[PDB]
Amino acid sequence: GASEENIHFSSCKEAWANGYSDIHEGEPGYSAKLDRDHDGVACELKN
Ligand SMILES: [Ca+2]
Repeated sequence: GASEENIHFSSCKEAWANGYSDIHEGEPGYSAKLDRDHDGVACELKN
């Protein structure tokens, strides 16, 4: 179970290198701490 555990990425560039894209609520990086525009998605890859 991939629960959130105080995860902190320096940038979405490092998140994408681990396959972390289209992050939803309750996943690591959904917060304003990752998504500069805080639009309720993180490291989005929807074309
Ligand atoms: Ca965004």
